[PDB]
Amino acid sequence: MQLTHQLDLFPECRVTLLLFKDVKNAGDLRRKAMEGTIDGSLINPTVIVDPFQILVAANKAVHLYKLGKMKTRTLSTEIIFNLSPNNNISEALKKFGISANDTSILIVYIEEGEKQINQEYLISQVEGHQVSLKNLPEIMNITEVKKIYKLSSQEESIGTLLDAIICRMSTK
Amino acid sequence: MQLTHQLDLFPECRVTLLLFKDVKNAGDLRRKAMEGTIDGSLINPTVIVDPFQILVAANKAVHLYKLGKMKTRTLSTEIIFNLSPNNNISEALKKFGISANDTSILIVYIEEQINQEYLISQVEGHQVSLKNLPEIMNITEVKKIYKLSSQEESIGTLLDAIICRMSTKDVL
Repeated sequence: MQLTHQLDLFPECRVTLLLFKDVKNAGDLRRKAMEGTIDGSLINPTVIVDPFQILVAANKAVHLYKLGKMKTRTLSTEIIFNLSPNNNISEALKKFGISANDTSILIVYIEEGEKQINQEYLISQVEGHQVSLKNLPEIMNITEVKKIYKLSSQEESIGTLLDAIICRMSTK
Repeated sequence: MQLTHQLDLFPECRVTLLLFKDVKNAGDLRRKAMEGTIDGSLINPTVIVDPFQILVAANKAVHLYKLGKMKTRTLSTEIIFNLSPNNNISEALKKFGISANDTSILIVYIEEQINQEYLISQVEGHQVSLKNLPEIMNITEVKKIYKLSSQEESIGTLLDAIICRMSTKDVL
């Protein structure tokens, strides 16, 4: 059900994605994310075409973190911001973070060294139903994605799609 | 003249671009580059549509250099490698680096402090301004290497497509 990925550039870093459906407490999760009583980055899964898009965002996040050149104040926000087409942080977090009105949530987190996330506890904090990440394509909304990244109606493979999105995430 | 820029996340670093036309000793400047008796990345100017292209490649290289994560042996090679959309190192230096029978050369170098009027005296040719780059740049070559639509678009538009080609390379 979890998706786990060892960063090839930063081997000691592993990134985990967890997906939840039927979420009855998005309102509180958002507050916990905003007073930091919750691990990970809470990401609106409606606008994430493939976990691959999150892995690029996280890879860049870790990179600026290791350089000490994050554009945002923390690793968790930096992941979310990297998803955005543009330089507004306060708009980026609004659009790609969760809102109280989401019923589906994607959480993303990174571990290296001694710092290990209590996954079992994180899961228990979501009043929802954890689903496999293979479920993303039906929770995902292709019109929103295309709107947000200013993309062409002309349908394409997730691969072509991903390169267009990755490009809009690099140039902002 | 010369053009110079601050690096994105390291304002204490400068990229300098020097353009040269009517170069006689390209063959030797290439031998010396290797050897390391000349500073900088020696670059094919016929495939550069805008300095910005160089800036992206230099940023990207320095951000790996500062961690010792470069794909190539050295910073000068890394910059040239970053210009190519493909992974093969040796193929990227061949298209983007200089060859024995070139008569135009672009030198690119970073400081955090290289002189310069000796560097100029390395090149057995005339130093012209960078505004001069559009008139050497082989447009049908650019299209073949970056694989762009044939149908004629703006330098601005072509540049974006070029920035995307570089931006989708190795991402993970």
